[PDB]
Amino acid sequence: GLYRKYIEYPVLQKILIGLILGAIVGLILGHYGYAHAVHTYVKPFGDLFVRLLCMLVMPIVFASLVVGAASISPARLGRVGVKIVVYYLLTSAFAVTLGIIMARLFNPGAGIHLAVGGQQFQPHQAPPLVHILLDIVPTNPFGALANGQVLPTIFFAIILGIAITYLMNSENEKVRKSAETLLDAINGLAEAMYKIVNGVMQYAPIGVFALIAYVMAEQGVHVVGELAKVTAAVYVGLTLQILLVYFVLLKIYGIDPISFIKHAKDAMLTAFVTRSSSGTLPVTMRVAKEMGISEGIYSFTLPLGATINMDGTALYQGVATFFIANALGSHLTVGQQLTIVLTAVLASIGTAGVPGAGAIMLCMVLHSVGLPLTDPNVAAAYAMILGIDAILDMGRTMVNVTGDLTGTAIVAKTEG
Amino acid sequence: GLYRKYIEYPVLQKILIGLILGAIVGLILGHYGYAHAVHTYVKPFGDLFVRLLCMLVMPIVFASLVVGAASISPARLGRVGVKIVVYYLLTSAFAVTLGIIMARLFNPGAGIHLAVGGQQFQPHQAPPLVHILLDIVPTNPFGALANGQVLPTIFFAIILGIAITYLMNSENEKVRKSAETLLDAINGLAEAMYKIVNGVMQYAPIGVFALIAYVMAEQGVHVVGELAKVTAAVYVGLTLQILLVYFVLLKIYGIDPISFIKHAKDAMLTAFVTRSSSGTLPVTMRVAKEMGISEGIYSFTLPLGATINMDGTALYQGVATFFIANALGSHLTVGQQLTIVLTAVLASIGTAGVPGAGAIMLCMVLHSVGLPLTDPNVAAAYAMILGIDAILDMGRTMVNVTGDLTGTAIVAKTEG
Amino acid sequence: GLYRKYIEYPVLQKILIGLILGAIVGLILGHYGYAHAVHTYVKPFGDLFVRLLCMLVMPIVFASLVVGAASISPARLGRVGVKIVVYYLLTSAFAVTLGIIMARLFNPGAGIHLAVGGQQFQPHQAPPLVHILLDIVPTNPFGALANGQVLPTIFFAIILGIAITYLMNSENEKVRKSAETLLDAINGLAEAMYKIVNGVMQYAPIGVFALIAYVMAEQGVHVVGELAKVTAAVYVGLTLQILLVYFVLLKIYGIDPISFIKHAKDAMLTAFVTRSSSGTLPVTMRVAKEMGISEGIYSFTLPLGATINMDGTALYQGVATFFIANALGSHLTVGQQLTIVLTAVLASIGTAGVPGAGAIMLCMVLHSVGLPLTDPNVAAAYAMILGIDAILDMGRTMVNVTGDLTGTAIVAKTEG
Ligand SMILES: N[C@H](C(=O)O)[C@H](OCc1ccccc1)C(=O)O
Ligand SMILES: N[C@H](C(=O)O)[C@H](OCc1ccccc1)C(=O)O
Ligand SMILES: N[C@H](C(=O)O)[C@H](OCc1ccccc1)C(=O)O
Repeated sequence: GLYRKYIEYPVLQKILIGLILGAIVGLILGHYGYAHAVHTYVKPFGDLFVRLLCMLVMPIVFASLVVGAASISPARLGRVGVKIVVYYLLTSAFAVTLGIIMARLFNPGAGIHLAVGGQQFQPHQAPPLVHILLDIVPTNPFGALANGQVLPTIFFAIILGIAITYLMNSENEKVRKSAETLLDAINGLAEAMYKIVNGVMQYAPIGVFALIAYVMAEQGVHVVGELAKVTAAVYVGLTLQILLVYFVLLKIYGIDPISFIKHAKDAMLTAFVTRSSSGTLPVTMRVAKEMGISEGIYSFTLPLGATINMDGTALYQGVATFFIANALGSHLTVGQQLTIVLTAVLASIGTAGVPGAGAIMLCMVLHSVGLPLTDPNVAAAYAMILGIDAILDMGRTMVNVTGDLTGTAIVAKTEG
Repeated sequence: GLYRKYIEYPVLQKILIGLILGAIVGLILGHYGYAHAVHTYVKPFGDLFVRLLCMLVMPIVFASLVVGAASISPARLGRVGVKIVVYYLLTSAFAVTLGIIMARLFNPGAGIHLAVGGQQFQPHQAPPLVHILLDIVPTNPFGALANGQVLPTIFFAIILGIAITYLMNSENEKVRKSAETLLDAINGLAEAMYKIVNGVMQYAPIGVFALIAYVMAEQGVHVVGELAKVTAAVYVGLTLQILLVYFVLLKIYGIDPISFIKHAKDAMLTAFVTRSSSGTLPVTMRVAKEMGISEGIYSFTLPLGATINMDGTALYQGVATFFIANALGSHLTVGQQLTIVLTAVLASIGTAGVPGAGAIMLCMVLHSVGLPLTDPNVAAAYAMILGIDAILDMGRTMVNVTGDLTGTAIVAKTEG
Repeated sequence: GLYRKYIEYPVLQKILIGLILGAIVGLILGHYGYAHAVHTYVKPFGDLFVRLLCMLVMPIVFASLVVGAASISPARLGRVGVKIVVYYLLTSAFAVTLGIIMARLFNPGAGIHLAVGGQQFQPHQAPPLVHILLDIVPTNPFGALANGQVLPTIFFAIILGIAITYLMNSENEKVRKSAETLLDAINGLAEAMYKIVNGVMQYAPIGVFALIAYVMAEQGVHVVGELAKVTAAVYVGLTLQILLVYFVLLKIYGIDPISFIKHAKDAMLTAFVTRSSSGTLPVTMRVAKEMGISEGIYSFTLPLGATINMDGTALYQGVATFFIANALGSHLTVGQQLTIVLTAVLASIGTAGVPGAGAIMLCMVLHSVGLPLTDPNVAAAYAMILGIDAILDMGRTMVNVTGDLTGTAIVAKTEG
């Protein structure tokens, strides 16, 4: 039973084994001058992995933001809801700004030049500011859904979800059942896409093996230092995010951070091992139960925080969208970084935590900046940043779960 | 509480105030030579209003015509249903023909030449008649839904709704629950789009202010006379529609029109004040109760007439699609006017009455004629016709409610 | 009552009458040199028929394969399910291979050259093998759904259906109701498309009359011999399919074929007369009851076999996609025939049997080979193969029902 041996084996150790064997086989076949053979016989598996993730980008955008804007809408929110939603959004924006800062303080992907076709990627000239601020609103929702265009789909999905929740509180019965049926169908589409991404991340060791094999064979030993710089920038940014943001917010609101980080050890460690937010929700509820938090103020925010409070994933956005920019020669302008901040805050507003979906949110961010996955240079830089996704997901899920308990404790010790 | 002051204030007086202040500020800044400044600092708000309405065009088309063809279908209709549906369609066609006649008898938008880019809008050459009569049927329903193409979406939506009602009367159970689930999801999409257009028409005073400010600053005082000609043509056409059509039909069918128009005073006046058809449905039912109409012959037609019997909105189509044509230098050919008649009859077959959706049906009509909102001349002429939408909606809702009671009385006094 | 006379008249005799009168009127108007008049005054009706079928292609693909992959998925299958699903797929593949063989052994559509615009259809050059094997997976599911692209829609629909069934077996309640709501909405879309194709095949006599009239007037008497060669190739292939495949499989598994083909006479004959698979399901259940088949092993496979076991329809695919290739001068390469095998196996995985849907599966096959219905030569060859669809559907439904009882008997006499 080779198939039942392969699936029952755990995912994280499998991707780590595929990554290590991919680096070894890629460097060995790159020393022997076998780069074109390993290219034409190995690289299509990683291309299939990249194409499966790019397939799963857009329905996750539409359905997840409809459901999440249906879970965040001002039609059904109290004081605790607004009080923690403004905290979650204002923390995600400062986390992606810290990701920009930590990508500027290091140099992820410098030195290497990824002109794979013989020409560098030249960025198309930016429109005026009012043209992009008007082109956020789509002319056609099916049109903006039918070819790329992450930001108009984001706007239309948020507006449609807020309208669905305003529809579910009317005196009529037929429109209430109709809005409930539409919201349940879109929620089923979102959860079906999450089951497909669970299957794709089950396939993911072979794709990581192929991508890292081709990358180590073509670029050489010179790329593992820049990947180590990427890992160092991400983990230093996450540690400084935890320290600065959560510790200063807890000391302003009067909660001692050492006892908090002692009590949150289980909720951090099971998110480090099992790289999921929805899978660590009973452990997070147990940690919030053993802290002194009231029942109706932790039994509402933690299922909301497992959906709308990706704090480390936005820092990974801010580091990775600058690594992919610096690994192509170009650089992002001021006015293209606020697009990263907007499309890293509004993307993590409905996505439930499944392992390996930051690789989908990365294409969501890149498709709105001007670095699309159709050009051959971004498809190589995204491969280089996708090959080390498993050693970053364990980092960017722990702070994603830590921010939930931080916001729950801050909202708890300002009302009672 | 500036926001709760702004929303709780009524909509119609707000749009009238924004229109008057927009005309005043536009003429004053046009006398001082400040046209480029008011352009680049004011016109994007009206562009955002136009882009929100153009966003809301196409899902209203698909979902509203699926629901309305599900409410008009020959699978579930008696004698009264066919007897009033053929009346409603044959009255809407003659109303849009009277709109064409009243646009020809006046001259809406003559004299002005809207070459904003330095070139006039040249119409693309028409295909043969059998090419457009075959291109009514789409090759791809998702394809015709994904880029414009109002008439193929209209055809596919009507066919899908008739198929849904033929599906809901079968002996099986699974396909009955499946058709009910699909129809309820599409109905929820339609009502969600109507809640979005209620929000957009709540935003609408700032957009009307910006559009009329830019229009009075660029074109000058010479455009308010043509807008007055448009209002005069619309209201003369609506008054002659009421008089000729309803009075001669009531005198042929033997009902005295003076006592009818005395009894229908509440249903006319509350539709003039509150510019809605669904909002005046209990008042219309009360007026039909105080007329001598049988219970099962007024308790069926008035919720149907509030959906499929827009008689004044089609006259506004027939006047406005000729105003936008005459304000660009071109003229509509015979064979392009039957497209206006078809896309003004089939558009008002599922749309429930919400205030300010004639501006969406106008883009529905214009996108099928050859005057799309992407070219810069039609986006200015549509702005000029959109800035005075509030002083036309009160006119074109009163006859829209009057035709309901007229058809109810005609169908009542031919059976009992 | 001309309309109620026309609809209540049976469909098959109506299409046969339209075919015979179309051939007669086409040959008579072709002898008098009246080809351009019968073209410009008759051919648009057949073009409307072709456009209605091309409209109904793509939603049947998406919805039918979502439902059929939801009915074939490995999440809910026993030993009997896998045992008969691998039989059905391995029989459909050998049936379409026998269709390729029977199209090679005859010469369907040779001699005639269909350069209607003055130029022959030149095939676009094929990409490498790994490019098409990677382009099976879409980059955008709404994108691949929005312009043609049958194979990416097929892949995404099968993956989404398997994910829906894996979603309907979880411990949560909200995601179970959500997956059930999404699957029921897609099933309602599929059954609505089947009701539309029932209406289009009700219209079909006028379209068959127009297509055969234009074909006999333009090409002449020389095309009825090649159409007779097509009918002979299809029926010889179906008879050899029955004989070889079913008789050798029944003699290997130890069931006497003469008593089987004596008992299956009702289920063959009512499928020959009423050309449907879902309409002959009680007769097929009655035949399996009068054979010696256990209750839980014939009450599961025959509603599955009426959906996923089109054996003669795949042979009609294999003959017709080579007739349309040979009637244009070009020829299909090895590597374009495995596309026919794949898109003739995976297409008949969710489609319930309705009369005249092989004309839709033919466009499904042709749109993935490189013979699209937009070029004017394939739109004439598809007309020539569509005009004789009624005298082929009776053949390709009988073996479609016979394979159900064959697989049921084979699966029955290997377990008990
Ligand atoms: N690890 C994070 C989590 O599960 O919470 C992260 O969350 C998924 C996610 C977060 C934001 C946007 C899309 C998808 C991931 O797994 O990539
Ligand atoms: N005033 C009319 C009404 O509400 O009945 C009119 O009706 C909305 C309508 C009518 C026809 C097509 C689309 C939308 C409008 O408000 O613009
Ligand atoms: N005659 C066959 C049947 O009904 O079983 C055949 O089945 C329909 C079908 C079969 C395969 C793919 C699509 C549609 C047809 O009618 O064309």
